[PDB]
Amino acid sequence: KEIPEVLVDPRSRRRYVRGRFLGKGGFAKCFEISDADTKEVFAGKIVPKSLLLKPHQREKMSMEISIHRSLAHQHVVGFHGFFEDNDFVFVVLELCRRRSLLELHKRRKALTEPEARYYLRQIVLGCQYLHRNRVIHRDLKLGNLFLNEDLEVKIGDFGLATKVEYDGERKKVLCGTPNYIAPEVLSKKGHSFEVDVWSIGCIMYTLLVGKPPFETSCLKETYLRIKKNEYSIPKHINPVAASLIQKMLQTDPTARPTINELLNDEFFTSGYIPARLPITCLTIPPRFSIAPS
Ligand SMILES: C=C[C@@]1(F)CN(C2CCCC2)c2nc(Nc3ccc(C(=O)NN4CCN(C)CC4)cc3OC)ncc2N(C)C1=O
Ligand SMILES: [Zn+2]
Repeated sequence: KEIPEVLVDPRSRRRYVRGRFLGKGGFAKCFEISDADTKEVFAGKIVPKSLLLKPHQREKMSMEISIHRSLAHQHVVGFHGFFEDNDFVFVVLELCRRRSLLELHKRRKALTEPEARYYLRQIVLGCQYLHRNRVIHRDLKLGNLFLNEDLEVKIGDFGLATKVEYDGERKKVLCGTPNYIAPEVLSKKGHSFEVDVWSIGCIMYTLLVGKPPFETSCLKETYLRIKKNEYSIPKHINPVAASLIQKMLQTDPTARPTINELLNDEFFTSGYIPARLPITCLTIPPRFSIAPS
């Protein structure tokens, strides 16, 4: 059951030449795809219906599209359309040519504090937007924070995202395995937006420390630690940073900052936030000199 060389959308009359394989995110296989008219290049997410035999699995795809199609923001992955044939579902997404913060972290490990500020601010801005529109992402991790050509963060993968339908709603269920799973999810006693503030907490730790907050050999031993709040921040981490991590990584959901509180935190306001990063920042730690030589 092989994927077409050209992807034709009969409704919009659009044709996409299937370009080079990018990798296999989940059930989906991802390719650079180019529109035949505009020549505009996109990221195609192609999932075979043979893996969507069950309504439950079909419904998760549908919801992902439902949620992601309704979003437009600078730090959210552009959703440009979807369509299907008898064998596949095709989703046309914003190509993010510098991959994700995961690939950056693999190369650089711990970032400089300004780099963290730069990225975390964009992670927070997109996540503020989701929350404003009642969307919880629920799997914010380095692999889901994509980078465009200018190293701007674009929040992607809405396969666990859920829409809050009514004020004060606690989601009882999360069908999936998020990377930075909040303790209220692991305890299985309800959760809302504060789940995303947890993950951002873990992302900040990881960006600054160079490894995740609760990491172990065993995945269940890690879950043990998240419940128990078993983690510690190295001494070389600056107090203002370490304070904000501690605020975000509280077992109590109600005790964490809201998404609209974060950028007013001392970490952002009393520290240097680059306007932009150079592409060398993918490879080499930037020093942020005041002038060249
Ligand atoms: C459908 C898009 C996708 F679903 C998935 N991702 C990634 C996650 C893993 C699969 C693609 C996106 N990626 C990309 N771009 C790229 C991913 C991987 C490689 C790249 O260099 N790939 N290499 C990996 C090593 N291989 C041996 C060669 C290909 C190169 C990329 O851009 C040129 N843009 C957007 C997305 N988004 C937002 C999505 O939602
Ligand atoms: Zn399920």
